[PDB]
Amino acid sequence: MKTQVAIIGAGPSGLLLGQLLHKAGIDNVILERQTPDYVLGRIRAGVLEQGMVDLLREAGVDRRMARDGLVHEGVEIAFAGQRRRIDLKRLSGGKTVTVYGQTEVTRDLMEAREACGATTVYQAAEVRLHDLQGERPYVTFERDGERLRLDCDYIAGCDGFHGISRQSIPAERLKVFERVYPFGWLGLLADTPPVSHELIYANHPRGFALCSQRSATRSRYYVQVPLSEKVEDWSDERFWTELKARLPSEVAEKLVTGPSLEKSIAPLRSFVVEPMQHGRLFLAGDAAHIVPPTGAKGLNLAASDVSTLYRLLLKAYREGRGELLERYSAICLRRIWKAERFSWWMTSVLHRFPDTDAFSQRIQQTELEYYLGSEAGLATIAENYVGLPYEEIE
Amino acid sequence: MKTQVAIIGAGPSGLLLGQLLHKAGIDNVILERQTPDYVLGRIRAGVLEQGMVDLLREAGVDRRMARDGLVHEGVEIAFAGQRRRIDLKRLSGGKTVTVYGQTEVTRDLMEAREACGATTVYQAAEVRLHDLQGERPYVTFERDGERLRLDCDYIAGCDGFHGISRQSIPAERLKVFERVYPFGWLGLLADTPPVSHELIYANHPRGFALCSQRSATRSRYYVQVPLSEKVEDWSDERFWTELKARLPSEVAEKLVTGPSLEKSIAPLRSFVVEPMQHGRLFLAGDAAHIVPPTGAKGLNLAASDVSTLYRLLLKAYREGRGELLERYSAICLRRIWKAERFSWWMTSVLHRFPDTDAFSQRIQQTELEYYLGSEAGLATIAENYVGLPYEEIE
Ligand SMILES: Cc1cc2nc3c(=O)[nH]c(=O)nc-3n(C[C@H](O)[C@H](O)[C@H](O)COP(=O)(O)OP(=O)(O)OC[C@H]3O[C@@H](n4cnc5c(N)ncnc54)[C@H](O)[C@@H]3O)c2cc1C
Ligand SMILES: Cc1cc2nc3c(=O)[nH]c(=O)nc-3n(C[C@H](O)[C@H](O)[C@H](O)COP(=O)(O)OP(=O)(O)OC[C@H]3O[C@@H](n4cnc5c(N)ncnc54)[C@H](O)[C@@H]3O)c2cc1C
Ligand SMILES: O=C(O)c1ccc(O)cc1O
Ligand SMILES: O=C(O)c1ccc(O)cc1O
Ligand SMILES: [Br-]
Ligand SMILES: [Br-]
Ligand SMILES: [Br-]
Ligand SMILES: [Br-]
Repeated sequence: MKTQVAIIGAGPSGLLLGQLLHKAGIDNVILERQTPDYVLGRIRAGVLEQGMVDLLREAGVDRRMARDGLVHEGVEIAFAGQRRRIDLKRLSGGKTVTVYGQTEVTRDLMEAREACGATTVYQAAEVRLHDLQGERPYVTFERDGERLRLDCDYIAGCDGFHGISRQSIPAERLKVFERVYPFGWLGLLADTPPVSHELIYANHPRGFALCSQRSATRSRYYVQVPLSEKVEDWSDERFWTELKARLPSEVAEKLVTGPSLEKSIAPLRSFVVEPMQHGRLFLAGDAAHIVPPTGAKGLNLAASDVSTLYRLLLKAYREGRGELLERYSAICLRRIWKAERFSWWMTSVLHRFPDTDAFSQRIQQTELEYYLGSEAGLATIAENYVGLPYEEIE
Repeated sequence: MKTQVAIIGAGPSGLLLGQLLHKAGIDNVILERQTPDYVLGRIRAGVLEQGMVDLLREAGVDRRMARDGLVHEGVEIAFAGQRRRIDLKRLSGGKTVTVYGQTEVTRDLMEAREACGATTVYQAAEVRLHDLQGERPYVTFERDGERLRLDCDYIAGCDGFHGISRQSIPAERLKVFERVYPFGWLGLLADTPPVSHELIYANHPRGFALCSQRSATRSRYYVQVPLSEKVEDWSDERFWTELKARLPSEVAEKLVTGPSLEKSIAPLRSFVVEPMQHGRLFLAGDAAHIVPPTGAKGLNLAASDVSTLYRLLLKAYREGRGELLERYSAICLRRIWKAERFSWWMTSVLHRFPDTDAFSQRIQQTELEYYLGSEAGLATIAENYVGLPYEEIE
C-alpha cells in the first residue's frame, strides 16, 4: 500500500491537513484508531479564530459554518460583582472570533473527505512508525487482525496527546515543558438558549465559571472543579446550583437550565515539546502541545501547525523545495509559545488557586482591574484573543 | 509645644508634605530620629515621574532639579542578547520621567525648609504617639534627655518601613499583604560617565543587572544578588566583572569603570497595609507600603500619598471639610495596588528565580518577547512606567 503523506489520526488536525493536501493534488492516507462515531462523539472546543475560519474556507469546507456559526465581536469578564466587556473588534483592528463547535468542524471535514474519495482507515489498530530517518519511512497497522504496511514519503503525527507519534521520537532528541494545574473544568452541554449573546468568563471566590454556547438553542457551561471530583458526583442540579452561585445575579436570574446532553471533566495542562519533528515525521496539534482551555487556543494552534505544514509540503512537492521542511518547528514554536503564554496568563487571573497567600489574591484582582480598565491593557487581551498573525514563511 | 500637623520623619515624604503645608499656611513640625547628615547620606532612588516633578514645582522646590535633572524619553530592556527600547514619550502620549537622585531632592527640600524657618527637630529620640482617636492627639519625644510633649490636630506618619507610626495602630485594625523575594540588589555608585544615555534593565542567565545614572559624570549600577551575600564579599573589581558579564558585549565594551563612592545591598520586598490611617494618624510612603525597586515606584508612591494627604488637609483647614479625610486610604490604595502590580510584574520578568522549572523559564522569556514586540504590550509598560494618573478627589 502506498501514498505520499501518511496521516496518523482523524481529529480536526489530521482531517484538515488531509483535506488541504488532497485539494492541492498530494495523496494522503489517514489512519484512525477509533470508529467515526467515537470521534464524532467528542464535545470539546467552540471558539474559532479568523485564521482558522479562513483555512476552512481554503479547504472548501465552509458552507455549513458560514451558515450556522456565530460571529462574536466581544467577550465579557466578570470579577468582583462587575461585568467588563472587551470589544474584540474595536480593540484588535476589526478581527472577530467565530463560535462553531469542534464536533461540527470534524463532521464537515469527514463528509468532505468521504465525498472526494480520499483514503481513511478507521479501526487502524496498533499503528507503528518505522524508518523515520530514511528516505522511505513506512507505517504498519492491523485492520481486523492482519498486519498491513503503508509506504509513504512523510508522516504527519496528528494523533493527539496520547498518540503514538510523539512516542516514536527518541526521548533524547526531545525537550519537554510542562505545568499541571491543580484543577479541572467540569463542562455541561444543554439544549437551552445561552444566557448571553456573548461569552462570559467569570472569576468568583468559589472558582471559575464560563458561560458559552453552540447555537441559539444549545449552550455549554463550565465550572472550575478540583482534581478529586468525579463526574458521577455532579448531578445536573448540583451543577446549575453551582453555576448560578458563581455568576453575577442579573445573569443568574435569566439562566434557563435543563438536563445535560453531555457532562465531563477535563483537567488543565500546559505542554510543549521542542523540536516538533524528527526525520520524516512532523507533529501537529495536541500531539505536540497542550494549552489549558482558558484562552481557547488548542484547536486554533492545531490549525496553524497544519496551515504551516501544508504550505511547506506544497513547496516540497510542487516546487522541489524539500529543504524548507526543516523550518517547520522554528516557525510553529514561535506562535505556540505566545499562545501558551496567553493561555497561562488567562488561566492564572480567572481561576482560584488552592494555597494562595493574601498578597497574590490582591495582585490577581489588580491584574484584572488594570487590564480591564486600560485601553492598552484591553488591547493586549483582544489581539491575543482574536489570534496573533500567522507567519507566512520564506 | 503646639502645632497643627505633626510629621514623623524627615525623608522625602515628611519634608515634601511639610513644605506643601507650609506654603499653604498650615503649621507643621517635623520630628526626625537621625541627624541631617545621616539622612543626607542615603543613596537610593533616581527616577521621578511627571507627577512627582510637578509636586516639586508646586512646593517651589524645583530650581536645581530643572537645571540638573535629566529628562529621559525611553528605557532599554536587554534579554537574550538583544536590546529593545521602549519609547516612553511616544507610547504614553508624551510623558517622560526625570532622573534626579533622591539625595538631591532631600537636600533641596531640607534647604527650602531651613530658609522658610519651619520647625524641624532632629535627634528626636523615643518618639511616641498618644490619643490617636481623641480630638487632640499628641506626640512625646526626647531631645537630649528631657521628655517634651507636642500637641497637634493630626499626625502624619512619614517614618518609613521601620517607623513608629505603623506600629502605633492596633494590629487588629490592620490587614497586611507581603511577599519577600529570594534576592536583593547590590548597588554601586561611581564617579564615571554612564554607559548609556538611557537606562538599561537586563535579564541575563546569571541574574538581573541595571545600568542607571545620576548625572553626566555619575553612575549607578545594580546586579541581582542572593540574600546570603555580604557587601564586604564584593570588591569593586568583583562587581565590575559581574556587571560586564551580565550585559550585552557592545555595552560592556564601552563601560568606564572606577572605584565606588557607595556600595550596598537592598533586599526586594512587596508590602501593603490597609487601611492607611487610624483616627488622627495617616501613614504615607514606606510607612504604609514597600515595592521592589524594579519599577522605580517607591519614592513615586510616597509623592502621591503626600499629594493626596496635603489636598485633603487643605480642604479640612481652609474649607472646614474635615470629613473628606476619611477617604485618604481608599484614594491612595487604588494607585498603590496598581503600582504594586506593575512592580511585581517587572520584577518577575527581569530577575532569575532560584527553583524555576523549564516551563516557567520559557514563559518568562515569552512574556518579554510578547510585551516588547507588541504595540499594545509596549504601551502597557510605558503608561505604567511614566506613572498612571493621580486621582483628583471629590
Ligand atoms: C479530552 C479533551 C478535552 C478537551 N476539551 C477542550 C475544551 O473544552 N475546550 C477547548 O477549548 N479545548 C479542549 N480540548 C482541546 C482541543 O479539542 C484540541 O486541541 C483539538 O481536538 C486538537 O485536535 P487534534 O487533531 O490535534 O487532536 P484530537 O482531536 O485529539 O485527535 C487526535 C486523533 O488521533 C487518534 N489517535 C490517537 N492515538 C492513535 C493511534 N495510536 N493511532 C491512530 N490514531 C490515533 C485519536 O483517536 C483522535 O481521533 C480538549 C482536548 C482533550 C484531549
Ligand atoms: C534601605 C533602602 C534602600 C532603598 N533603595 C532603593 C533603591 O535603590 N531604589 C529605589 O528605587 N528605591 C529604593 N528605596 C525606596 C525609596 O527610597 C523610598 O520609597 C523613599 O525613601 C520613601 O520615603 P519616605 O519618606 O517614605 O521614607 P524614608 O526615606 O525611609 O524616610 C523615613 C524617615 O523617618 C525617620 N524615622 C524612622 N523612625 C523614626 C522614628 N521612630 N521617629 C522619628 N523619625 C523616624 C528615618 O530616620 C527616616 O529619615 C529604598 C528604601 C530603603 C529603606
Ligand atoms: O467550549 C467552549 O465553547 C469554550 C469557549 C471558550 C473557551 O475559552 C473554552 C471553551 O471550551
Ligand atoms: O537608582 C536608580 O537610579 C534606579 C533606577 C531605576 C530603577 O528601577 C531603580 C533604581 O533604584
Ligand atoms: Br463541540
Ligand atoms: Br484550548
Ligand atoms: Br540618590
Ligand atoms: Br522603588
